[PDB]
Amino acid sequence: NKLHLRVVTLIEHPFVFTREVDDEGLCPAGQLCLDPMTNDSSMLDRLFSSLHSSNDTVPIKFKKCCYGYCIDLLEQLAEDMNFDFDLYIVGDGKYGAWKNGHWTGLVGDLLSGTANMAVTSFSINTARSQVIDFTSPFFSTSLGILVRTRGTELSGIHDPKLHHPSQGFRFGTVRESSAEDYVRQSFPEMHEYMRRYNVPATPDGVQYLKNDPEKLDAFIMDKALLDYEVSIDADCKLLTVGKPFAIEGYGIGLPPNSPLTSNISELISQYKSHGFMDVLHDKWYKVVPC
Repeated sequence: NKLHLRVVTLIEHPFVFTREVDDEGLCPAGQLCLDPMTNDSSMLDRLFSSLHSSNDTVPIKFKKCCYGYCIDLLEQLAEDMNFDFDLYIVGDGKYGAWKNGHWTGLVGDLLSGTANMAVTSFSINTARSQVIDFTSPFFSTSLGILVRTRGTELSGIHDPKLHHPSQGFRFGTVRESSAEDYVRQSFPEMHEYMRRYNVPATPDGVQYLKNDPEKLDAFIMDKALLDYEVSIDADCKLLTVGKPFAIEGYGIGLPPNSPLTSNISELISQYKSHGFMDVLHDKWYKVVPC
């Protein structure tokens, strides 16, 4: 009667966060997940088998507690579709792209049968959709540009400051991000310019902007993520600038022609129409005074 799934995720605030497990090895207010840095389904199998057994030998460093907007969404889908799940963090930290004759990241794990579903801030695009299923989007956003107060001002992606940058203007994105993919296709000169300034992960871009003085002048990523960073910055020193560009949607990813896809899209429609997605938004995007 009750199905068991393995779900893969990717840490991206405020959709998915991790904190450490408690003294008991438990996750109050979170979901136990593993962070084993592997794309090997046989390794994941043996780790989860050990985790559920009377002889749990899983390295304690692999155990984390996942929480966030998408974890709340996953819990609701699990209730409504009557499944429980194992949760792990994608080993390479990537959403997925075609590299060296294969798909990386979440895409790769879906195609190889290593995960049943991918739940995070997963940007739907044509390339990925040719090989995996996406549900209807549970979140709609766009690209944006994060800057420092009294620093760089931009009208948006078509500002001359970005297209023929002043020498030494430092702007970048996370390598292999949705922003990188957009700029590569739309503005090849800008894509090459940014290579010098791109960073390994979202927290790096944010931290570099928060440095006094800043180590980066502008950071291009999904606005949903950047607005979250602005909302929590204690000093109100960050802001997003410019008009929205590169409309994006987040969907749940499944293997191609999955029998789950239509069921999840229907539930997402209901959650939207009956106010649940608004509840999650208000929960994770709190207004906190400067």
